[PDB]
Amino acid sequence: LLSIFISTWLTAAGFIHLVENSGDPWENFQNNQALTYWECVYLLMVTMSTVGYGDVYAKTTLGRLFMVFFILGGLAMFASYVPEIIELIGNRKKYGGSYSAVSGRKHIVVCGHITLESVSNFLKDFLHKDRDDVNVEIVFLHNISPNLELEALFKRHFTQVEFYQGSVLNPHDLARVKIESADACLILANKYCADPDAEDASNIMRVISIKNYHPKIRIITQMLQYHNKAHLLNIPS
Amino acid sequence: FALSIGALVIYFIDSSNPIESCQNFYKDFTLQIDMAFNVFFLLYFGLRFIAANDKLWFWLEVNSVVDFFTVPPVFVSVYLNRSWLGLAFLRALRLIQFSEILQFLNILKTSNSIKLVNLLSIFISTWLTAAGFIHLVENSGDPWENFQNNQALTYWECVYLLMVTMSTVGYGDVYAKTTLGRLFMVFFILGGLAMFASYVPEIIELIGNRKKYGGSYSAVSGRKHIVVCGHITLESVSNFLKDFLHKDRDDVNVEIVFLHNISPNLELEALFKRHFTQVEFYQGSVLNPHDLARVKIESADACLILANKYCADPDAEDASNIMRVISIKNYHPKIRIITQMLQYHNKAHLLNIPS
Amino acid sequence: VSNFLKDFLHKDRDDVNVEIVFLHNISPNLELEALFKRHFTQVEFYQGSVLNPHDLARVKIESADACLILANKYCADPDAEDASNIMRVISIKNYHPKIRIITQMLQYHNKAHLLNIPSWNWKEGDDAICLAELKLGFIAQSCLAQGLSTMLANLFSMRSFIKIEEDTWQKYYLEGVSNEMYTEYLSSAFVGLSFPTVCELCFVKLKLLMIAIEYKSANRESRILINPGNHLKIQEGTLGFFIASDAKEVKRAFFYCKACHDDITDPKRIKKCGCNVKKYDSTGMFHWCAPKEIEKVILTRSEAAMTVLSGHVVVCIFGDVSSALIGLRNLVMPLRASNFHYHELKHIVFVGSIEYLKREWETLHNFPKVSILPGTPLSRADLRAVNINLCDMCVILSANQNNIDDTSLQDKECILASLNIKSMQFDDTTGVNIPIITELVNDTNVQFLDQDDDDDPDTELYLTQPFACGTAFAVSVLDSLMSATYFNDNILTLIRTLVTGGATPELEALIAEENALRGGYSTPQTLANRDRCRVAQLALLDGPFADLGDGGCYGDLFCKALKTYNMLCFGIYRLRDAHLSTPSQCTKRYVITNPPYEFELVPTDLIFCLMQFDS
Ligand SMILES: CC(C)CCC[C@@H](C)[C@H]1CC[C@H]2[C@@H]3CC=C4C[C@@H](O)CC[C@]4(C)[C@H]3CC[C@]12C
Ligand SMILES: CC(C)CCC[C@@H](C)[C@H]1CC[C@H]2[C@@H]3CC=C4C[C@@H](O)CC[C@]4(C)[C@H]3CC[C@]12C
Ligand SMILES: [K+]
Ligand SMILES: [K+]
Ligand SMILES: [K+]
Ligand SMILES: [K+]
Ligand SMILES: [K+]
Repeated sequence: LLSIFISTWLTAAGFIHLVENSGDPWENFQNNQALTYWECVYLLMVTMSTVGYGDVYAKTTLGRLFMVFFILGGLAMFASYVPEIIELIGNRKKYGGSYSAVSGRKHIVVCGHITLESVSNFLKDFLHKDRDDVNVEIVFLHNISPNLELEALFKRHFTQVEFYQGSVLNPHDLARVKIESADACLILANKYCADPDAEDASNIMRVISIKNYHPKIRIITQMLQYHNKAHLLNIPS
Repeated sequence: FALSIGALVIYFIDSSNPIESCQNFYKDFTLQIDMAFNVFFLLYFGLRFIAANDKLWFWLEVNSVVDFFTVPPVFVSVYLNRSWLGLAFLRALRLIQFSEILQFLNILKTSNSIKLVNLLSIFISTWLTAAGFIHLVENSGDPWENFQNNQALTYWECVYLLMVTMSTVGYGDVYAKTTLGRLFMVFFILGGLAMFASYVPEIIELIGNRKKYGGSYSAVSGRKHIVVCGHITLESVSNFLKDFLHKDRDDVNVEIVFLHNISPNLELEALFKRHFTQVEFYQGSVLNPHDLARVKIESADACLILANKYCADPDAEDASNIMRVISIKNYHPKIRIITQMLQYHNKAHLLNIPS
Repeated sequence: VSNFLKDFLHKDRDDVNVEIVFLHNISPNLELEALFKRHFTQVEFYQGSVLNPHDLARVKIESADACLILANKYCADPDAEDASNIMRVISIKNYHPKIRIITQMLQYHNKAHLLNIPSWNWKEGDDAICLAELKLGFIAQSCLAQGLSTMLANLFSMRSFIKIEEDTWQKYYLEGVSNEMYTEYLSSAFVGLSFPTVCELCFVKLKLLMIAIEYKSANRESRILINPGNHLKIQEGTLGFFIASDAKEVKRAFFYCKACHDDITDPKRIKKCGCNVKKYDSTGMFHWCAPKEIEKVILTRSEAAMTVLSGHVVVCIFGDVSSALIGLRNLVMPLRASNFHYHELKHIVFVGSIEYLKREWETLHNFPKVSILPGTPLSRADLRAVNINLCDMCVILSANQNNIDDTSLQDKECILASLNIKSMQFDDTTGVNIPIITELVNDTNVQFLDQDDDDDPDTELYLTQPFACGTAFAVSVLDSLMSATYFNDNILTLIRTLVTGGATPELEALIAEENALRGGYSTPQTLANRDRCRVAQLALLDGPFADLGDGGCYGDLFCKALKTYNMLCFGIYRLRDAHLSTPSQCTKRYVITNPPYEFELVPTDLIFCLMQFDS
């Protein structure tokens, strides 16, 4: 794209330079304008950005005709190439990247069923005004992008709460949120599910993944059914 | 329409003359030709008028009003033996019907091309008539100042001025100096911006939605290709490409062409872009022989059919894969096929195909 | 829409100045938009509902020539779709009672509701095309004589003629596809003459094949008579149905006069210058038996193996306990017509899920010889237990008319079933010679049923070997019938009276009243009503026409059959590899509709004919 833009710019400038310096053929070449090539490059750039200073312009009839056609063609080509410009701009990631480990600042990784109500209750109790000053940050990890209410809640606590899109079962995402240096991992559960046993198995598998990545981390999990917690004794870590 | 074009050319020639001058009708035959054109237009107007269901709505038709401002000036000119430039540029509006003429001549058939020709014709006609208005006003001068504000602008310089203005460039080398000229330029800027804003949706529609995975595979000489179809998702394609395109694998000049009627998502698009030098994708169905011809299945080395391992009914998936095999062998019976089968009892159906 | 526009806006169709306006409250997708843009000079679309009178006023329904209502063939509940279409008919007739309406009906029992609308005038052109009834009647008549469905479909569909110079079968076949069906008023010179005499005169002199007439009486309404015997005489102003290549030549039947046209033999020179036990049902037109429970017809595999079935019909069904009903009665009613003797009736064996068949047995338990083999059509054991190698016809039907992610995949079952039967081996030798009819949702799949073919993939439906041989039935041809119904309303009536087996409106009313077939004691009136004509095929190997079939002309056979046995021959079912000098083992045959007088015969030919009933 850059090469085609530069090439058409340079060739249009050269053509305008030739036409302007040559003069009108039917008037015995008495309409010549002493324009250098680079002044014509400057003229083309000023025209195609729709600025139009008017300090330099084409005076010959052929020069003006070709400037009109160049304006038409340039607008048409830009309109045609807009979709490629949008594609190259693309869709910027919003919740990518990795957590930055601030020295002297512990962080807690929160995962599981992350929605408005559970996060709101946990943040309401955790970040209390009467709570003693604790230098602990909270990092949420979840592979469903937050909605408007969750985004507003995160923006309200933007100085202490970060969010990232990823899966706990993926070790790359675990490395992204610096789980190897987290003080603790807190796993929330979906209290409103068709099958509590499936949710319990999913949470136990998340515990297995986290303890596989780093066996020394502290984990606090939510369990729905009582008989499912015995599975946690089957994990050696 | 041809006579309208001729009258427009007559106006173009006449614009290079003083805007009001005495002349003899019998001395120059160009004025006679214009008179014949105008009386033909009057006859056509009368023919339309005598066969009009509604008088008022026909009276407000753009053809009627453009004929109203053309032939009475030429009548007064031939009666007074003196010609004034007038509003002849309005004849350019007769170019709007140009697309319809082409249709009668059966030159245009598709609807999109007809709409494009209509849009180009309306743009050109309004450009030319606005330039004509500006030229007339600028050369005439202000009426209340005894026409002492005349600016010697040719018609084509006014066309250039309109083009430079409407692209929002504005060199300032040529501009309107009279009061009426500046007023008309302000109104023209307002109207042009409004019309462009109104016509943006049609511009987007004519640009349309460009196909992303259409077209046909190009057969590179000396380069075999393998056609892969079936259940194409991230995991199956990732595993197959991981084993097939191994770094330690011996150098093989084989390309891979995927054919699938569901467009890929972001992960598949990224995976295809990573292997863009050896992997191509196309949108289509194996059961459609046109899509089979698109991917050049008649010259493929082999066809590989992947199965959806994760389905409610394995027998339905097996039947679908067997039917895909039937379609491929119907198109080209000599191609080699490697398929994935879910259930063991379903593969006996493959013995029912003689190919 | 694609099928309807393909048949309606045919290039070979005569110039008609008719525009088409679609009204639908779902916006079209990209493919429909492209199709509309392709026909933008003749097709318009509007968003609205038929049930809204404002939308009806928008499309100028008060000045429309006709309203055509298409049905969703692929729905969970056919009865809901039928009720919706009937309500649309009610709305349209409420807005304008004088408009002509042609509607599509899914189930047969739902069309009686159309008689409850006072504005519904059947005599003025209002018609309902029942998809299930017509399709299963076509299949049943093809069971009686294979290839009849192809002949009928080519007889009312516009087909472009292609000239073939090489000696192939497509040449002989493409000759007949040109034929069409017309209706004309017989000339006053034909009054007082028997039907065979007029038919022979039309065939020899005017080169027209007259199939049926419309007989009027004071006691009853007008009734279509298919090839009546010599006892009947032509009355005044009787409509006749002709099969002809050109529409202009049909007028010769109306302008014929013996004074100045009998001397001339050339049809081109003809001008307009005149000069104790219940065995049948209440109406006596169908075989009837006392109702029996489903337990008395279910056969186990061993029990079906013990009995020997030969010359029977095997209906393989891909049913389900939740799938939509297909109305199997419309398949069994034509096969149980009263014009067949009891010993000529073909045993019917249904192979499929018993859960589906229990829902259909309520309308099938009054017919004499019907058996059930619970199982699946895809098992070779069940097909061997039912003697599939000795059946007269195998009919593969798919009840699972539910929508699938891919439209073509809807035919995944039946095709495999066909490919199973063609691959079986038998010993006293292969399944390729077993006659099979398969319904097909997609036309593009028709070439999947045959492998011994050289058809290129862009071959049209009517030129493929499975279609030309009658071994495949495509439902899309019914979508053409509606268009053929618009230009002529008698075509549908003739097709119904030729295909369904003779369902009189009195029987329609009785079935509407009771939703069942009622038996009745035999009376001379019913026994007289029994005498009709039936579709049959004849071989020239050892019949009375054996000598004439060895190189003779078709016209001599036609004249001799019509003069002697009152038999109406209207087509040749000809072995595909008959024009080749080298011998072949292929038993496939194709359809030649209405061959000319000078057409040559070969001993390996079958003749379509209309048999009279005799006792
Ligand atoms: C695709 C491209 C290359 C084709 C376009 C033709 C171009 C290159 C031609 C056509 C007419 C030509 C002009 C005609 C007359 C003259 C006068 C003389 O002093 C030479 C240069 C000049 C000013 C020419 C420059 C080049 C030119 C504009
Ligand atoms: C729909 C359109 C046609 C109607 C608009 C009216 C236009 C055509 C009228 C209204 C005012 C008029 C102007 C009024 C005064 C003069 C001064 C004199 O030298 C004649 C031309 C000129 C400059 C006129 C040109 C035509 C004009 C602009
Ligand atoms: K600008
Ligand atoms: K400017
Ligand atoms: K500017
Ligand atoms: K400026
Ligand atoms: K036909």
